[PDB]
Amino acid sequence: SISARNQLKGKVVGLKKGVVTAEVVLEIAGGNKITSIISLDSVEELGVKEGAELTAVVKSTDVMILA
Amino acid sequence: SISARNQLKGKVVGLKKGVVTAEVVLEIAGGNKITSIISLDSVEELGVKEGAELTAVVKSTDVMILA
Amino acid sequence: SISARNQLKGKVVGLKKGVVTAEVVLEIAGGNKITSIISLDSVEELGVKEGAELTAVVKSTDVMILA
Amino acid sequence: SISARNQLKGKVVGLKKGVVTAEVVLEIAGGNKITSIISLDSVEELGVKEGAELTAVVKSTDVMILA
Amino acid sequence: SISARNQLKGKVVGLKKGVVTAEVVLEIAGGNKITSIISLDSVEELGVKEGAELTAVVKSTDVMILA
Amino acid sequence: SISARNQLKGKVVGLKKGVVTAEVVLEIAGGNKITSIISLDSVEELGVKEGAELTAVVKSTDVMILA
Ligand SMILES: [Cl-]
Ligand SMILES: [Cl-]
Ligand SMILES: [Cl-]
Ligand SMILES: [Cl-]
Ligand SMILES: [Cl-]
Ligand SMILES: [Cl-]
Ligand SMILES: [Cl-]
Ligand SMILES: [Cl-]
Ligand SMILES: [Cl-]
Ligand SMILES: [Mg+2]
Ligand SMILES: [Mg+2]
Repeated sequence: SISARNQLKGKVVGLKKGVVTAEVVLEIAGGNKITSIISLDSVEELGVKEGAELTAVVKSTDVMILA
Repeated sequence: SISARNQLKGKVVGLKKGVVTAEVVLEIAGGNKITSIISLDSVEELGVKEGAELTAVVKSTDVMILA
Repeated sequence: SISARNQLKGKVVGLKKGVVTAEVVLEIAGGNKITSIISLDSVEELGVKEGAELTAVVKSTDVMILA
Repeated sequence: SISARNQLKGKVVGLKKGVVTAEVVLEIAGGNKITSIISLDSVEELGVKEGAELTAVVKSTDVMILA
Repeated sequence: SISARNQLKGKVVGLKKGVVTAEVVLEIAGGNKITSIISLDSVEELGVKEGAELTAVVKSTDVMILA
Repeated sequence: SISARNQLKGKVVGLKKGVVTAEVVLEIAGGNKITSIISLDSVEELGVKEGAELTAVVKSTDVMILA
């Protein structure tokens, strides 16, 4: 459990591993998708796998707002 | 359109203006909220106000995963 | 057409595809080069290729200022 | 030198100070402008003021592409 | 349990509040200091104050290398 | 030499090269580790290698604070 303001729970629906990074796609409430690129080491350490229930976290200063 | 893979449509449910930045809270589908800190100039340009329909845009490399 | 304050129009002069990401190099006005690392999926979806006229976009909070 | 691939020399054409941050607008070559939100402490350390010659530094993973 | 590979424990040695954000300086092990600009909301939720033990969390793609 | 507020000197203890990016792990004072993902081009241009003494740099707005 953490205090971060932006926490979106979802289910992993896609995982593509590279050499240094990995792309994780999560389906969140309503069904919308969140895509994350993290280190491959983290995928392994956190045991990220298709179907896993995980949470996407984003610092507020990284959220752009467009029309 | 734009390369950022996370484009979440939502409505403004919170707005706090500073002098250089502003904090905007959007309610997206499924009831999740996402908070953004952006420049006050962008707030003015988009006419951000309570109820406005806007899009939160996040690069995949800015999304962390919490297990 | 977007409202983002930082928009730099340029021509793709370099493209290197990885497994998860891709590196895109744009020559902007005057000749300055801008390098972007985006997801490979975006390269494909946006149809990014050598010679294409595209625009680089950057959130203001990601711009460091040095001497 | 530094790893950030985007190092854009420019002159300060806009400056707005907050208490924690500041907004700095640089005019780079070819007439493009780039806006940055940085800590007020950095503004003071660099002596940021209108006309100052500074460098905007952006990591490639923070550059989005708009097609 | 979070993917960000940089998790640096430290104590608060500086705190400056704005209206939307706050600047927090943490002294980590070995005497290094790290400065963060975060939302004022987070400062209040974590009870940030001088001496507080907190963790600075940084995504690997946000770390530049200077040679 | 640069003015950036966050500069953490360290020794490269890990290096993994991908096609577009590379993962650099630095042991900083106290012995703790900082992980950076930069472009492969930069590794080559800066001559980054195991054992090298380098400095990690982070913009303050990219530093999240957690309990
Ligand atoms: Cl895979
Ligand atoms: Cl993206
Ligand atoms: Cl911004
Ligand atoms: Cl290629
Ligand atoms: Cl870079
Ligand atoms: Cl900053
Ligand atoms: Cl990371
Ligand atoms: Cl924040
Ligand atoms: Cl290697
Ligand atoms: Mg980033
Ligand atoms: Mg950022």
